[PDB]
Amino acid sequence: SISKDSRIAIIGAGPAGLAAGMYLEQAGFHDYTILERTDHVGGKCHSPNYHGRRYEMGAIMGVPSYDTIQEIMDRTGDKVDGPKLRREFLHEDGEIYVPEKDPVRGPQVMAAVQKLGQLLATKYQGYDANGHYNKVHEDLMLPFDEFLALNGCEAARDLWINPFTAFGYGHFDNVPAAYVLKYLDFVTMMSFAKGDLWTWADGTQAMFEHLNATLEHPAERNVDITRITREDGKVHIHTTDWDRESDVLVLTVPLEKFLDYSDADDDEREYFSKIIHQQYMVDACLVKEYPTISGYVPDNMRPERLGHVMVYYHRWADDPHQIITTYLLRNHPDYADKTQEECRQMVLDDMETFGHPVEKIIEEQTWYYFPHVSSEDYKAGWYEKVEGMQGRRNTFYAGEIMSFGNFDEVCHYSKDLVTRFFV
Ligand SMILES: Cc1cc2nc3c(=O)[nH]c(=O)nc-3n(C[C@H](O)[C@H](O)[C@H](O)COP(=O)(O)OP(=O)(O)OC[C@H]3O[C@@H](n4cnc5c(N)ncnc54)[C@H](O)[C@@H]3O)c2cc1C
Ligand code: NA
Ligand code: NA
Repeated sequence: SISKDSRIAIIGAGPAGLAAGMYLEQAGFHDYTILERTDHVGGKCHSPNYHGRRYEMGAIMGVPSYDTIQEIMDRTGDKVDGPKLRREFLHEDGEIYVPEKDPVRGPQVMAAVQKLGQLLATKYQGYDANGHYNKVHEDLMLPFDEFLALNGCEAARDLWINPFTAFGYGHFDNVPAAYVLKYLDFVTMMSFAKGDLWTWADGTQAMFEHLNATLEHPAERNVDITRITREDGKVHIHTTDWDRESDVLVLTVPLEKFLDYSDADDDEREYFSKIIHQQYMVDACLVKEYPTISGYVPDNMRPERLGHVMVYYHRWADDPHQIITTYLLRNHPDYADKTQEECRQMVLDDMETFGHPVEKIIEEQTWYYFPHVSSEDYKAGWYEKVEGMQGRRNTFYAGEIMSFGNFDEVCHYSKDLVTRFFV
């Protein structure tokens, strides 16, 4: 419903921004500009170099159901060519164990997982749609454990938790079911269970670097946007080097932060102020005693264990002097934030306990991760409001908050945005 001569400003050159550009271009919208704050593209798909190979400070993997990412690879020529993923399970004291062989718990999990699968296919059909503009069943608005409890499927959490909480998405005691099941829909959960997982030799960042290259208008980098105002039916953007006018604004950046440099209206302030995010910290480590496999720590995914390492990534199996990244969470609604100080010490103390002591941390990042809203705010209609606001003063809303904090979900949402409002 937008004219092709519309000047479109895309904020953010992560997967969501780059995809917005790709799919606008492909629909015949050629006057777009992507504005990126940093000197690089890919956002949280971030793959730096060390000793001739790239490691992952962010996203690592996908599943075969990453249809939109497949479309992106078709465009760039990239292939799923990374090292195969495999894992073991550790207790908080470093003891290796196999949860699948628990005689009492094992059959409980498998019963719940099967019952849930059947409920998802029928009672909750539609749960798995990208975005939240299609209003989900009320049960899905509850925290994941409450959702499970209502259906007698509590034991399902043992399977679902490992690719969720450890991957920094937070805890089932509070994170609403709708987020969990849009990412870990039954097919995706199964793909994780089987280990049918994509990785990239040159990192997840590589294909978005290449996507950028294939664009008619690659991202403008190092753009320090100080002001956006939206009067007279136009979008005026002010940076450090220039101020310029566009017709349409497309946001793939943190929307609560956008409040601080925009003429945000009453609804934007009110609703974007409700956004909560995860403080997810990655440390890239040189280790003595190199693992021979990646490790998960369900024990350390309990809220009572916030700040502890929940998982570590074994990437290059052939070189014991390569990077092993560790993952912990710094926040939870029921607790005060953990300091970077105390969490870094837990990285040292946890890895030594696991038998993989750290010689060096060469890089650390706490990421702005998984923007979402509370079960109450979800129930109160958050996305009915925000999706209802779409196109208001030529501003459109996208990125992680409108879908989910994964790179297929955001790209798929960007694709559909063009379908929903532009064509
Ligand atoms: C440790 C880790 C593990 C992950 N694991 C997976 C996984 O297994 N599978 C998966 O699918 N995803 C995974 N992800 C999530 C995935 O990387 C993100 O969901 C994805 O990058 C989202 O893309 P986005 O563009 O929507 O936001 P982002 O990736 O955060 O990119 C946003 C962009 O906007 C820019 N920006 C922000 N503010 C401004 C400003 N005001 N002005 C201009 N530009 C701005 C940023 O610099 C950035 O480039 C992981 C991420 C991390 C950190
Ligand atoms: Na299992
Ligand atoms: Na999905």
